[PDB]
Amino acid sequence: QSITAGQKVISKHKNGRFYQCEVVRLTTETFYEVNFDDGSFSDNLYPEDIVSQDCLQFGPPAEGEVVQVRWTDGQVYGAKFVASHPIQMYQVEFEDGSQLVVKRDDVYTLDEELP
Repeated sequence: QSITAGQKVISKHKNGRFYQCEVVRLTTETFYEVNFDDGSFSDNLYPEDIVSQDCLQFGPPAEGEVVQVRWTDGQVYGAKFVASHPIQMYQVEFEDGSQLVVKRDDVYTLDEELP
């Protein structure tokens, strides 16, 4: 059930197909959740996407605090900080040398059926 570093596993390569790969490191990804001024919700912002303050250096903003965020479209939107949640993830390396940082549910042991 538990996946550890150095373990050979099976996961989807960037080309979309499953291949054996090796977990080279267990990382911790911190995602920010915010409510945009129009009411829409985002649950996967990175600390760096907050452009109204420097979260990478001083931590997440306070609950409900007003912030500006740089969205995936390169634009800046006003919003309110909701919460922060660190997620344990897996950095995997395939035979060709490419790597990906994936979630637990995207990793499989050699003995289990796919998908």
